[PDB]
Amino acid sequence: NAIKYLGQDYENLRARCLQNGVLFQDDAFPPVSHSLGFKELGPNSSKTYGIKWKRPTELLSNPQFIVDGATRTDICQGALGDCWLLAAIASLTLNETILHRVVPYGQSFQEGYAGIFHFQLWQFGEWVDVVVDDLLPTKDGKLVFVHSAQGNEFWSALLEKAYAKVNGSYEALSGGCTSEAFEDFTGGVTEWYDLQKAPSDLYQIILKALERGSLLGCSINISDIRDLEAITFKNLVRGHAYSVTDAKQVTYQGQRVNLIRMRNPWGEVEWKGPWSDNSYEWNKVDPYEREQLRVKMEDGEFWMSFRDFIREFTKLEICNL
Ligand SMILES: [Ca+2]
Ligand SMILES: [Ca+2]
Repeated sequence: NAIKYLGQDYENLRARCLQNGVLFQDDAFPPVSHSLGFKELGPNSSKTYGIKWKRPTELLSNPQFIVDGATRTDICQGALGDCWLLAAIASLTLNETILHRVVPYGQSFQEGYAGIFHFQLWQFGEWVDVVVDDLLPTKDGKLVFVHSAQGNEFWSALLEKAYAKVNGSYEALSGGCTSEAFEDFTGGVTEWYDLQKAPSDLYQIILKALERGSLLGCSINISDIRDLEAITFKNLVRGHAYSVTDAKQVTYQGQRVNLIRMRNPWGEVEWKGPWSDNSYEWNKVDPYEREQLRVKMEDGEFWMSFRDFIREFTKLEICNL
């Protein structure tokens, strides 16, 4: 159904490992120092001290590939600057067709387990099947890189590992563009919008894009490297990729106001201005709209008015199907 990346056939390798009663060891990505990195995640980096590569079966008694669906809450960034990738994975979960292309069925830690997992990505104008063993970087029994809000869920950790494999190391994923990951999941071309010169119908473009299941992301541009990952006063993170997850209207002070929802791939650190989780604006909207849209939780997800969105964020990335 897809091209076998590096000649590695999932079905055949899984069958050979299951029948012989052995766990898969990926010869294309060894569980070593080079696979972590060379500088930021190099052997001399403090972030790598004490890292041990362990399979999820060694971490807890009941490891699961997917728990309560493969959703955006399953994407919580670790000790790596791969927000671009993670923002893309979070956006990917909002479209069932794209999610089920990238993450194949029948993968688990119970029946059919052989220490091997696979994902499908778009590479060189075609879908490719990438395999990985389940040895993941851990420190004191906890995942160092991406993890789920659900402690025993490992799909997102394994997808990020597949990306690290394709790119050579986990560090090769530090610093990038959301656009590339969007393209790796759809085979489309991402369009950039300058929010300082935003077209008059941008909200309508966003609404139609989200309804079709397109992948959307946003960020605040930086001029220098020292202001990278810097926090704004209203708690937004600069030079950091966010996933745009919804766009809905609410009745506020007798008028229908345009709102937009985004998610920080850290799974925490949210906007604290108007329309934020604990903001007073929600008290003035009717009970139903309040209960359907607002979720008071430190989950990385929040709402902003479209007026504030275009004043704060500087770039919007939309990848259509
Ligand atoms: Ca989940
Ligand atoms: Ca929230």
